[PDB]
Amino acid sequence: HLGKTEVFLNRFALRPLNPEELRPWRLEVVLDPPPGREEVYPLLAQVARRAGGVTVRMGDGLASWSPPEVLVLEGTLARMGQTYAYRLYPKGRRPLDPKDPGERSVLSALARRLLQERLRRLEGVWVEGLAVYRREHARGPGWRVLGGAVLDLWVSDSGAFLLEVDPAYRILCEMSLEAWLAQGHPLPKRVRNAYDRRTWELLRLGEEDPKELPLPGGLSLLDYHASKGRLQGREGGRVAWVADPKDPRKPIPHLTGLLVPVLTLEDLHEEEGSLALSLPWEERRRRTREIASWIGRRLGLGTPEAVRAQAYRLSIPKLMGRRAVSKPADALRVGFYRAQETALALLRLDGAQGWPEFLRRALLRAFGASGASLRLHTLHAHPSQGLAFREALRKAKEEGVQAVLVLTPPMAWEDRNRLKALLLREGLPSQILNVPLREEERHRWENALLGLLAKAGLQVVALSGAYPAELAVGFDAGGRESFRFGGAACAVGGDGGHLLWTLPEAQAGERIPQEVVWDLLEETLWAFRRKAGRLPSRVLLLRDGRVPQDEFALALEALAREGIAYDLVSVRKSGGGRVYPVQGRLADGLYVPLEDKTFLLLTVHRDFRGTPRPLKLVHEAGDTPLEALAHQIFHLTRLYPASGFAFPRLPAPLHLADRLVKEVGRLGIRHLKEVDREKLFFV
DNA sequence: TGAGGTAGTAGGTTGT
DNA sequence: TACTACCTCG
DNA sequence: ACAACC
Ligand SMILES: Cc1cn([C@H]2C[C@H](O)[C@@H](COP(=O)(O)O)O2)c(=O)[nH]c1=O
Ligand SMILES: [Mg+2]
Ligand SMILES: [Mg+2]
Repeated sequence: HLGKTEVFLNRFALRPLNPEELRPWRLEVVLDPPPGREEVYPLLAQVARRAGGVTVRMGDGLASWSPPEVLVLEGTLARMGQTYAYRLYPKGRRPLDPKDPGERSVLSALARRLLQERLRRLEGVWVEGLAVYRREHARGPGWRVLGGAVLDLWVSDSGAFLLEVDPAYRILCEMSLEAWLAQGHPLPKRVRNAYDRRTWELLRLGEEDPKELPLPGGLSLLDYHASKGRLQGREGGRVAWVADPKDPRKPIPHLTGLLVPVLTLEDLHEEEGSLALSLPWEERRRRTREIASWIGRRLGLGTPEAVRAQAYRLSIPKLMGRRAVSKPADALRVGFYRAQETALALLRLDGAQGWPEFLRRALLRAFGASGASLRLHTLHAHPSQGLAFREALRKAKEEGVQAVLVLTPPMAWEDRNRLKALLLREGLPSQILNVPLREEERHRWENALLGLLAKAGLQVVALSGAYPAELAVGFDAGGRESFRFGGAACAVGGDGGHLLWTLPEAQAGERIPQEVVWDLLEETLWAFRRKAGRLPSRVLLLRDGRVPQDEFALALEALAREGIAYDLVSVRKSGGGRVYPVQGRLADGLYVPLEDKTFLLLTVHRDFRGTPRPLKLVHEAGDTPLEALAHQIFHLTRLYPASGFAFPRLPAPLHLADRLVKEVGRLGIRHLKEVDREKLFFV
């Protein structure tokens, strides 16, 4: 490292727990009927809530900061239709030691419920769970935006309250769908009932009368809702054709008077105005302090003391094209890290002629600097020819074309997806560049160029340094359906001079089956074997999010058997809180060790962006020092080739894995058979 | 579809 | 998880 | 149901 510094977390030390709070009441829970296996925990949480006071689940029972006599000790629960009778039996009170982890966990849950409960009786603040919104940040015709904070409250091992505070905004609609449309506002993309929290997707807006509309049951829309007594205080307006978010293939009648639009930033782009909800970190730190003080004051918890942590500045990563670069885009001028002779094709959908002179010039320039030969083909064919177009594609692929650039006006989602999938089935990855295009838009088309090159299989940049792991692979799950795709991507070589993806697998949920984890890993090992002519001495395993229990067990045992060292790191995009400099400036490359095997990592930060959200990492397995892992992950973040001016927050293999399973989730996996693993089709 | 993150808005999974 | 808006271009 | 993540 090149310097240890000091930072604030967005945490605050408050008053010590009083001697009553350290000795909570213990209660035994008795349910009739006794719940089933899968009901016990939700029922325990529910009874902890029905009890009242400040009580939480403790093991099979309850812990409370309220004595039992001021609790609702007897009552009834409803759960999925079934009714349960409950009674709570006082079992004395037992001291909890903050020095001990589990007991501290109980004290912390109690603290959280404390925060919730005291927030509940504030006036007149908009409270939503653990969020509190005081000020009004912005208003408008039928809409307003509130400003406040998301909060949390737990217990330190020294026995004091720790308050986490992070400024937050909240968008609220005040008028119904009918009233909303009565202001010249366009149709919102989403909407919810007024009687419950269920939401819909708003499509058309029919003109059929609600008192003469055949509802799948006999009665009409209008008196169907009137029977439920929904439009008594309300008033049904027009007919709105909504659709289920999980079943959009079945339009449904509804009443504009019984709907309330759910407002997003693209429902307020009309007003434009300003609505910048990102905060400069100085302002966010200020708001954090102010809010922390307010909360500590109104809740009788004392004056906040901003907590401090020792941070370490990490070595600057050394990015390489043919020469050293500061950004991946500079490889276009200097040359790529590695380049074979390549053949790119051009597909024009704007009816215009061949290659734009400046794109051609830039490509020739970059390949000249790389000392590699270039072939610019032009696709003289159009998708509206039908299968003949596919024939054209096949001929292009046979002549050595590796990827094609598609110049087109903005395409609709479906047409974009369909075109890319089609090109994929003929083994051709595609880069789209939108066709109102001027040479002055160099960021857009240099990035398009970079993506194009990554898709042809080139490595535009690489890292220079000594790293513990010679192979780094990321795992993620993606897809917007009942099922998901679990996928892996990798950087092979200490330099990261080879980026590969592997064929994903369909899976029920977020957890990736052990066999699948291993198989993807074996594919990446095989990539390494094929490039280096040996097995890697050490691999860095990067999981997006939490690592489900034993998910990597089989793969880790397999690695052990082959004599390959490993590190498993959980990389969490949220839950890391915030970090602020005690000193002057806030820079990235920041490494903040907290617990053992778990640390924070500020990978990316631009001042014109808001406040950075540091990654939270847990070293789940392996014996590599935290500092080395942080070092390599931080540098790997700089290895991504398809973003020429801004580095991703995630290490390249995870970013890649993510875009891979996202794209497979969109297009489907059926198109990927003839696409080379070296070609990053999904960037 | 230019890319990135920070913001927001919906939704989900894992697991006690 | 995945969407859009904002702003700018290590 | 809630948790700490996606
Ligand atoms: C009763 C009924 C309602 N609906 C639609 C119209 C209602 O506005 C919408 C919402 O009803 P709900 O929220 O009470 O479940 O369901 C049908 O499509 N068919 C039916 O048979
Ligand atoms: Mg994920
Ligand atoms: Mg792309």
